[PDB]
Amino acid sequence: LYFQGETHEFTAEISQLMSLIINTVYSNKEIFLRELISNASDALDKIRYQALSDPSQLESEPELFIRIIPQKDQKVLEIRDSGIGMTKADLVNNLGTIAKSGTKSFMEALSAGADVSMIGQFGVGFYSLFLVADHVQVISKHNDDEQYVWESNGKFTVTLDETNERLGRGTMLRLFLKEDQLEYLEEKRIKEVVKKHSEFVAYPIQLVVTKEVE
Ligand SMILES: COc1ccc(CO/N=C2/C=C/C=C\[C@H]3O[C@@H]3C[C@@H](C)OC(=O)c3c(O)cc(O)cc3C2)cc1
Repeated sequence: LYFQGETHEFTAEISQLMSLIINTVYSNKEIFLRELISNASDALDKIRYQALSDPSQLESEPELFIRIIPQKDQKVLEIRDSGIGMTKADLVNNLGTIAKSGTKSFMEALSAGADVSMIGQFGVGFYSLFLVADHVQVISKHNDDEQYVWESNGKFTVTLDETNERLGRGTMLRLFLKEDQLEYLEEKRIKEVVKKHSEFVAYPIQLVVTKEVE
């Protein structure tokens, strides 16, 4: 169903090319944020749905939200949602994996100069993160599993989370931004991008800003 079956061994070189392709094809780099919000919206839909039959699934994190937390000190942009979350197996599948179907369609679409604006539907959207970031940490907690951290920059690694604060449920993406892409820690820019590709989202998109007072 996906490239290299599922397993990812001695294939760091591929991540560079996909990153190089996506960095060359997508000159408007703000679309990484649109894909994050779209991923988070889908995650919230799934837990809301399965909470209709079994409302006890919402007790881990009662509220359903998307939250963007720019960390100016650490040069990190954090995007958290309270969706269904990801087990260890789910993290390995969704993160860093390529689908032969999507890539073949993506590559072929590039050949004919066809509309590739919607990156998510080629199963390749993961590497849009590397448009703005040099490293990525994914913290996730699924009701049926413990909290795990997936991170790469590349070598993939899923580590049991024994340090970060506890998420009730859901996923947090920590983006270590490139030195030229720090514009995405600023409030104005974030609202600009969110306002663009977020009209149709049914969940609140919250922005946490720390400003000094005069
Ligand atoms: C910035 O661009 C990209 C980042 C990562 C990827 C590859 O990970 N793909 C994802 C798929 C999301 C689509 C539907 C989901 O409801 C299912 C729950 C679970 C499977 O998904 C998530 O928890 C989740 C999230 O809450 C939040 C996320 O940001 C991602 C993801 C994980 C692709 C693009």
